[PDB]
Amino acid sequence: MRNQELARIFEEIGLMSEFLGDNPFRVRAYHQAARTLYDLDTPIEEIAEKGKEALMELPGVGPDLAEKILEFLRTGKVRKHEELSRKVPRGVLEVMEVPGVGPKTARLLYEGLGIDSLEKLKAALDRGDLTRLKGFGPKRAERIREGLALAQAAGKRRPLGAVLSLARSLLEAIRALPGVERAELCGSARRYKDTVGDLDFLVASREGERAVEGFVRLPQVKEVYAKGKERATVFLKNGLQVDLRVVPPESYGAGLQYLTGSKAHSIRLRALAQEKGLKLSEYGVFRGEKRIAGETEEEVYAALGLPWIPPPLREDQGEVEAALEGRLPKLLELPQVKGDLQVHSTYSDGQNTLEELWEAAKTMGYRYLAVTDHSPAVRVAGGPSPEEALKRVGEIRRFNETHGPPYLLAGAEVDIHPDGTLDYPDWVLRELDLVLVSVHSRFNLPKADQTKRLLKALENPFVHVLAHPTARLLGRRAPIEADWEAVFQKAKEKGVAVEIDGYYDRMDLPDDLARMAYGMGLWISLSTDAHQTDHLRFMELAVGTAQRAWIGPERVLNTLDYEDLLSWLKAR
DNA sequence: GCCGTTTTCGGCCCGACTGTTTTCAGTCG
Ligand SMILES: Nc1nc2c(ncn2[C@H]2CC[C@@H](COP(=O)(O)OP(=O)(O)OP(=O)(O)O)O2)c(=O)[nH]1
Ligand SMILES: [Mg+2]
Ligand SMILES: [Mg+2]
Ligand SMILES: [Zn+2]
Repeated sequence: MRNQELARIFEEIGLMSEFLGDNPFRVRAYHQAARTLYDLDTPIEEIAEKGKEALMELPGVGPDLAEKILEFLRTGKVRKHEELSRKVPRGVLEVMEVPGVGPKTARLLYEGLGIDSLEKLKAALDRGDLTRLKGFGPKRAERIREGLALAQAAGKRRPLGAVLSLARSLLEAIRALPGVERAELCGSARRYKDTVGDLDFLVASREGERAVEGFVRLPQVKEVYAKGKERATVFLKNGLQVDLRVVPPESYGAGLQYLTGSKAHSIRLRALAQEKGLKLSEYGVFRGEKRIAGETEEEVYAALGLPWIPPPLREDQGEVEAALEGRLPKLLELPQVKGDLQVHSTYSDGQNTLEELWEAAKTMGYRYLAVTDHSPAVRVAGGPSPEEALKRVGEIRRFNETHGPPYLLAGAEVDIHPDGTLDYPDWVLRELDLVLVSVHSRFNLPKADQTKRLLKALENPFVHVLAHPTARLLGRRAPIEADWEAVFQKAKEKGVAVEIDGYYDRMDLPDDLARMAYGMGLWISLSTDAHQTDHLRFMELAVGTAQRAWIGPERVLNTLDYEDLLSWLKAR
């Protein structure tokens, strides 16, 4: 991938232009193209390999954001970006990333106190300079200090799974606040986006001041950036930004739509409303002053001539077009999943025994659970050897016969060597119920080699699932360089399923690689990669990722019952 | 700079919070 650089490059063209006072809509052309490319997990040049007049087609991208890309790879750099660089100091971009700052304030600060970096800004307030500026007051200076200090505690975006459980605690607390008729977790959290920038809570209330004052009073709250009658922005005792939005109960449905987004999806709907002479806000759909919809989401979407769109689809990735023409995808649902196909145990890196896993699986209402432990490669040991994997399969057999349902499947997560060979001999793989293969080494391999390595792993006829394929770690490590079309092509042809690993720091396949695979007709496997019984609660996230990728119950191994899973497995 | 089951040109989402703004601009979701 190289989206991460080019996402920053347009983001910079937009910001430098925004500083120079450019056409705001041209500015927004870049900002959007920045957001979609960074969110794009399928490598861009793999899509750009066919660009040309078909680059005029991509997503949120037109002809002008193409000849610049024609230029980009032809010459390594876009003149527009370089032209803007000469007019706008590199450090002013950093200053206007500070929440509350923006173009006009960054410019005033530059021409006023010559501030052109965070380091300089930091010095300016500590010294107390901005409280002297002509127009920039002492109150407006405290505003900057807030935003400057509050940008730091909230470091990176956080994986959804890292904050999920906390989010539900806060939700249950907000539902118990006086004045709160009804509350819900919206924003990116509700769309199951693999990472979040904050947590966005909507509240139905008729005494909104009470609820906001009640919300900020929660013990996890550390600071308050902004606080009004209807909304508040706060940061927790751990850095995580949390926003509250209050709306009257009559507009609850329009409030859910508003706070759930995405921005881009929301803008499609409002733009649509304009075509039909209507207005869409948080308060409802309106024809003139007459509110035609608001109480619920269903009827709000109906007001725009649309069926209800599930939150995970709301990324303006074709869900609106598919809603107009009445062909929304049928989506997987959590109760349809009848087991977890990658959990670990005390046999290797897990914290749990078979009894502990079985008990956890039964409690959740699972039909089965695959106990897949690491191959020797994880440590490179010689005893634990391949010999005693048979006794492990034997021990799990007797466990099933004595306990009954749910059933433990004897599995294994087998390392893929740098050449594509597997960490376990074939006779060991032959007698395993579930065989997962995955990469835990040599990530910097060139695209072509990493493809060959993966392809040879798929030629092994005992392989059932290709586990967390990209090998990424959210915040720690990028995806491996690989031609994923060829890899999914091969896996399909060999009947191997691709894994959506719901473990909080993996979330791999990502939504849009998952949507690609499933679109090609591949089978899918869902797991949590659990090392403690807590982790089994991540199935929700793999499902949500499945949902984001327009994936239904068809060709998903977890929706099969115990018997049908074994058939599928026993028939290689 | 994108973009068209009412458009290939003329628009481009809508409203809350903050500050020194006496009538609204800046920045944000
Ligand atoms: N109409 C409209 N809605 C917006 C705009 N910006 C944000 N929203 C809505 C959509 C989602 C909701 C929360 O905004 P966030 O900034 O939290 O974005 P998010 O979608 O939750 O993602 P993130 O994980 O980055 O927070 O507010 C906008 O410019 N216009
Ligand atoms: Mg959010
Ligand atoms: Mg937010
Ligand atoms: Zn693994």
